[PDB]
Amino acid sequence: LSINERITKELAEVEERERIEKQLLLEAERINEIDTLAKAHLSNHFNKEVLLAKGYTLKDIMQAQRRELVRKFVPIEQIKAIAKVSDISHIDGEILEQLVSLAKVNIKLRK
Amino acid sequence: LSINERITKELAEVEERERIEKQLLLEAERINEIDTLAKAHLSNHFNKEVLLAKGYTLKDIMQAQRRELVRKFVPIEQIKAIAKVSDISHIDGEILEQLVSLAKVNIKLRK
Amino acid sequence: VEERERIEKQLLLEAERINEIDTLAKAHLSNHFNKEVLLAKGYTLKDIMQAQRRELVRKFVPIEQIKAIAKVSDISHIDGEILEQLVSLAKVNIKLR
Amino acid sequence: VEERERIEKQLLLEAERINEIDTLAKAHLSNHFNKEVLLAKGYTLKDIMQAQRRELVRKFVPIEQIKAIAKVSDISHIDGEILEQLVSLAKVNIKLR
Repeated sequence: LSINERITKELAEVEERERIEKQLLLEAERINEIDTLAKAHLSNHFNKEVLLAKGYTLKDIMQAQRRELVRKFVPIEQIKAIAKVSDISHIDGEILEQLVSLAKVNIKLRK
Repeated sequence: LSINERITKELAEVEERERIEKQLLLEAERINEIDTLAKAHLSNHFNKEVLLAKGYTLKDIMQAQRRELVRKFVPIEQIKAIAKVSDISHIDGEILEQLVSLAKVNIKLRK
Repeated sequence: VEERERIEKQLLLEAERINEIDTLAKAHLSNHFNKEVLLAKGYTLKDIMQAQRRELVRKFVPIEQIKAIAKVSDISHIDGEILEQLVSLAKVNIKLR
Repeated sequence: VEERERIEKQLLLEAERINEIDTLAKAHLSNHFNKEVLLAKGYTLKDIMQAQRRELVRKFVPIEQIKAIAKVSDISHIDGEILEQLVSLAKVNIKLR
């Protein structure tokens, strides 16, 4: 193959590694945000240490903290406007992200 | 074989060697120009050191530098006009020489 | 007769090209290079068209591109595919103008 | 025709080598050994290149390397693979310089 094939391959590999690095930074920021939210707005019983002792995955801890934050801040008048039902006992993901963004807005306006 | 045949054969041989010498000097100037262009207008990522280490022909290195310079300087409309196509990955040659001449004109007017 | 039909197709193509060149040249260059006055001065149709094309190049395409892409500063004898490239570059220049 | 293609490839290779030698020699040795003035003095291209290589050796490669590696103090008649070794050592010397 001519060198232009690597003129795109060499750049593609570097860009892929850069995107992976950016993803790692994003995950680190997400962990930091979850830690800050759990420390500031949620009880000590929902700490990562005690949850891990009870034996829950890190992603499970993050989604549980997010769910508790949503129930605490976002009222049902928005939970049933986004998730369309009040409780989110088994619900997490994109609606959970929208709801935690709404909860961040809620705490910002509460302060 | 007469004396005049000897003269014309000797003169033809001498002129052929002189033309080969001029071709060597022309390729010399081409390599020098590509080195200067790569150092001045393109990133160190596309250096002859790494590109030679990648097991690619020097002519391929030259044309890769030329294509990158054309994309950097020559506008896409000018590429689509002169080269009749947007993609430059298969336009190495005399059309590429015209494109890099246009790129040299572009950088001269840019300065 | 389809040979003559295709000949007429090519005739239409070159006539449309000539018409477009004349229409843009009248509004861009001058009235001195009008087809009627050039014919009165005694130039064939192809000579008129190539002269108008060269004037279009001299108006839009810059001299550096003339002496680099076309390899000669004088467009007086460069006619051909190089002239086609020059008029294409002139079209790009007037488009961006 | 691929035989002539490979001949042209070798021509390109030696031309690039001549390029590199001349460019470094101009900035390292002197302007007196420029290709134009040497040609005016009447030296063939290969003679010019080998003389420039020998001057590069005499500038970078020290005399002890000359008299032991090349087995002779004088680089006047050592040309060949030994001259290639000497110029590679000279390139190493200028790299470390």
